Amino acid sequence: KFPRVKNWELGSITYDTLCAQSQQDGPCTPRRCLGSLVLPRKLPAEQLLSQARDFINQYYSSIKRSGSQAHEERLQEVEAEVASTGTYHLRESELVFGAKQAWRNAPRCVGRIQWGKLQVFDARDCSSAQEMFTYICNHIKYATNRGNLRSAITVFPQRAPGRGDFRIWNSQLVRYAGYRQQDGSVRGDPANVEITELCIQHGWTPGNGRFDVLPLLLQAPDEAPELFVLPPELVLEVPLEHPTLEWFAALGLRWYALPAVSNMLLEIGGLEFSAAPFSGWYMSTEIGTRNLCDPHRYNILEDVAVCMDLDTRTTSSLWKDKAAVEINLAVLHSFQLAKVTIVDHHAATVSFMKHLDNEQKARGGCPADWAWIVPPISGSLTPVFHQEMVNYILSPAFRYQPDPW
Amino acid sequence: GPKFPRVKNWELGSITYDTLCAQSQQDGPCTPRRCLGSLVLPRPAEQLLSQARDFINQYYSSIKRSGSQAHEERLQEVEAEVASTGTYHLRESELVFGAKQAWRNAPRCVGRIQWGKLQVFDARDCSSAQEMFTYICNHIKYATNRGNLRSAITVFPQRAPGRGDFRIWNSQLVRYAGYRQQDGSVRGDPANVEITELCIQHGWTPGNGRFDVLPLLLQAPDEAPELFVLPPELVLEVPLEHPTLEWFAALGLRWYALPAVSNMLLEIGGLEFSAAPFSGWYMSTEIGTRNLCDPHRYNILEDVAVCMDLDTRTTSSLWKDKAAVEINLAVLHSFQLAKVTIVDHHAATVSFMKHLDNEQKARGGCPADWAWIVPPISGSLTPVFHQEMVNYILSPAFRYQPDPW
Ligand code: HEM
Ligand code: HEM
Ligand SMILES: Cc1cc(N)nc(CCc2cc(C#N)cc(CCc3cc(C)cc(N)n3)c2)c1
Ligand SMILES: Cc1cc(N)nc(CCc2cc(C#N)cc(CCc3cc(C)cc(N)n3)c2)c1
Ligand SMILES: C[C@H](O)[C@H](O)[C@H]1CNc2nc(N)[nH]c(=O)c2N1
Ligand SMILES: C[C@H](O)[C@H](O)[C@H]1CNc2nc(N)[nH]c(=O)c2N1
Ligand SMILES: [Zn+2]
Repeated sequence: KFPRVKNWELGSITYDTLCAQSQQDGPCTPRRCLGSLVLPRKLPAEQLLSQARDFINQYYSSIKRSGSQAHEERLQEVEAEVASTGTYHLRESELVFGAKQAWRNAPRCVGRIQWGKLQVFDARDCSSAQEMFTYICNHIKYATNRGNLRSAITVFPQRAPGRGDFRIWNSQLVRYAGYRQQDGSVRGDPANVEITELCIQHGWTPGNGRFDVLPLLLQAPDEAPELFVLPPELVLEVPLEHPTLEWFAALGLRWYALPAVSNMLLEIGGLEFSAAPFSGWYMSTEIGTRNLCDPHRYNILEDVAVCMDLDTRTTSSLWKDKAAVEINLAVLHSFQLAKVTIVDHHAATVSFMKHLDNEQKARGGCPADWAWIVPPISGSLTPVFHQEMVNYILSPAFRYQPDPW
Repeated sequence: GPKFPRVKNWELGSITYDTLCAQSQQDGPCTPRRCLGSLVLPRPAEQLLSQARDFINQYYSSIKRSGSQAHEERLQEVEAEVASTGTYHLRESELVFGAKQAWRNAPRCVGRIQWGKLQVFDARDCSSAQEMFTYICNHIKYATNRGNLRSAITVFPQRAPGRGDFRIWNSQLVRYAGYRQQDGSVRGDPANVEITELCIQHGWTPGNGRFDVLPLLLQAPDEAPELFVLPPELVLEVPLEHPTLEWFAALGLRWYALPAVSNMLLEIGGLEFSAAPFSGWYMSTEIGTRNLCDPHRYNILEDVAVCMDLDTRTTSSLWKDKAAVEINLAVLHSFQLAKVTIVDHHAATVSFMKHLDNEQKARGGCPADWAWIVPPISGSLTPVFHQEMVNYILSPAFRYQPDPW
């Protein structure tokens, strides 16, 4: 039942007992493992009531008050509310606890050592796209903090039986436009072609740069989404230069400070928050490796290799591997110079190892998706490569949800 | 959609469905409730007949004679043989097919584009440990072929009803000694401390270098294992140097040419071949990244970085990343110089994508273990990182088996 989990570098073993608490099926079966798939194929009062209770039980236990008067009364409130209305509402403190727990539970997140330090903005009294914009701006300002980045989440109104969802259409709060050219290519970020086109269509005046910050498309229930331009002074950006390579700065490369996911659903106690954007700070491989070097992203390896005068003719010269290292170094150097928070993949994975150990003591296990935890360069050079990991779904949870269009 | 796993490549945006996984008869370690794909080792006449019938059906399909008199007579011959004796025997071309099929089925091997090109040495007549030695030496000579390496496998007699197994105690045909020092460190390869100490226990006179080739501990049915030293002239080795860093040759690093796994079980139609070593050629990251840079192996990252004058006191200089690239380049360069076959991780993973496409057409899928297929440096720089993979067990197969001691 309970899996033995081994670290191969140190030869140590733990047993994951926490997985017995999963109530939600992942994609694998005994016949075949599907653990490497990015998305699940997937994309009543009795059932809401029991997730509700389980979460309230979670919360009172967290404040050591299991079984107290306050606990029993709270379970009664929840039961009374569901029975009469088919739904219920969380108290602010309960929400706060749920958001941290959803982060704690996120198997794909290597930054979870930070999970206890999360500023939570209650935006549940939001009634318009306009109000959503104000809240999003205050989040960005708080989170950014002149480069001294602070983790945060802002929670818009939950989904309801009657009506359309509150949604942020953009996948992140800051995204660069991707412009489909005649010549079939893309100018800017190819990942954001579809969102750039939705923006233009809803009336945005596009640019023609490689790094034009997109406007937000915000949707109040059952209304057309609305367009809002982020004030340039709120979007902190970092020009990329290299400590020793003078020509690198010439490339004109840059990236934003704030990684803020905005298309994911936050589930707490059976309740669903379809708009609940959250941010921390970047690990440098996200920018240096994936965003700049993925062949379907900015795909800049070749340009850099040529600048370094490397032998591009053959894979055996490891030109790809050499240019990648310098691009990652440029990202770290630049963020450090500009006094904006960043973590390298060695420091991050070492702290994830400490987190694994903390969670083993605290909860008897830690859900983790090895393919997402291990960095996209220098995998086996980090300690997580050598760590077996068990993957499963615990609730509170961040989930993927359909695109609104 | 089809009710088979949908599989996506996130670089090209292309989709396939794995229908091959339907043929899987053995459960792996995952369940709906938790994924265990990252674990290295996760965990009767009627049963034999049924595996035998299935393998014979595979054989006759492969020669396009499924349904024929020859097919049903072979079936008849197999069940008669199990009826009277409890076991059965494969024809020669049946063994050749099954050996190739087991390589083809190996989810952890990125080298599978070559699967059709395997020299199968039949050693099912072997009857002593001395003869095992002769066969093994012939394998190495043929496979090594003065540096122009050729894939091969040698098959020794299968497990018999209450008769002892043929076993090769060593994990590979070529391994360096690991000597546990009286200060607690290890000289040589720490992976091989146990087998080194079994070797000495059985009367081997040990050396004291970092790169002493171990002797072979060969076990014939019901006999204690016997010890055989490989004649040095049969063990091709490559001294490591760097194309531009002149001091790298002074490190006195080296590696052997021939990777030959010798502790795996080859299972075909229920029959179990406990000694059946097989060899290919190396992918460079196995040597330059894992074998040399793993903390629990040669661990040379720090030494190399010091020679390169890197800042080894801060993670954010990427000192580990820069040293690893250079050690990897040195492995490729030294092998090329010495005319000994090797393949870099770019060329290997590209060829594996081609293999994925061939197998989609030929069998409707390909079992693949993402954590093992993705190379341990430059992960997302290779096309396999962006390819979803389905993992399941098909037979014939190579399986792990308990250590003989
Ligand atoms: C504090 C600094 C943080 C760091 C360095 C960090 C690090 C990372 C990294 C490297 C990834 C993989 C991302 C990718 O490949 O695109 C990730 C994923 C993720 N993180 Fe974090 N994280 C941080 C904070 C947070 C916070 C505050 C939350 C939510 C409260 C969070 C929840 C998640 C989730 C749900 C994923 C999976 C995203 C997806 O499926 O697309 N993380 N994290
Ligand atoms: C032709 C050149 C070949 C290349 C480049 C190659 C490449 C590799 C690599 C890089 C691995 C992972 C090794 C590790 O991380 O320790 C591997 C594993 C494996 N390969 Fe190959 N391979 C080749 C030929 C073969 C052959 C000839 C066979 C058997 C007939 C084979 C069967 C296997 C098996 C069973 C594994 C998994 C072994 C384990 O779990 O330890 N491969 N291969
Ligand atoms: C808080 C935080 C901090 C930090 N340092 N990094 C992150 C991860 C960022 C991330 C952004 C996007 C986007 N857009 C997609 C991903 C995953 C890729 C993806 C791709 C697709 C197609 C859908 C989907 N839901 N996700 C990750 C978050
Ligand atoms: C034919 C061929 C070609 C090629 N390029 N590479 C290989 C496989 C390499 C490999 C070797 C060993 C060993 N010894 C162990 C492994 C597995 C790692 C391992 C390590 C330990 C300690 C235990 C265990 N069960 N498994 C892999 C084969
Ligand atoms: C197909 C494969 O699962 C996919 O490329 C994953 C691999 N690992 C990852 N890991 C992280 N952190 N982020 C990613 O986007 C991915 N992509
Ligand atoms: C814990 C993890 O499964 C383990 O370190 C795996 C990861 N991927 C690997 N991939 C290959 N090719 N070889 C290995 O030994 C490993 N080790
Ligand atoms: Zn799985």
